[PDB]
Amino acid sequence: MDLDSYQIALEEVLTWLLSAEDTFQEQDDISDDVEDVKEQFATHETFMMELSAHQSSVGSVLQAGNQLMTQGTLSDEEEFEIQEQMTLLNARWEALRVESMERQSRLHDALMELQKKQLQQL
Ligand SMILES: [Mg+2]
Repeated sequence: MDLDSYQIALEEVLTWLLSAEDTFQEQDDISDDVEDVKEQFATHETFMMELSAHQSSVGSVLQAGNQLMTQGTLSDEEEFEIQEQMTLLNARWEALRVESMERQSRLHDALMELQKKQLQQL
């Protein structure tokens, strides 16, 4: 019942996370040209908006797993399954969050740098 609904919500999250990881992995290196950097930067900001919008769902699933585990109604096998799912979900969410943020910093700095290199050639 609450096991079932946790499992449906975990599948929704993980389906979306696997693809967001793949998309992240497939974004190209930061381009040396300011018009290409604009588009990479613009693409990644939209991605960061996507991450943010999914953050409560990740936390919501992690909270549901935690409640199922503390409440005591589940088998030992199911608990080992849930604990491993929560541990890995949390590590994947966090890896993607850190790497995406680093990517955002680099694109921000690249775009500001390339723009200002245009400006000082007035
Ligand atoms: Mg943002």
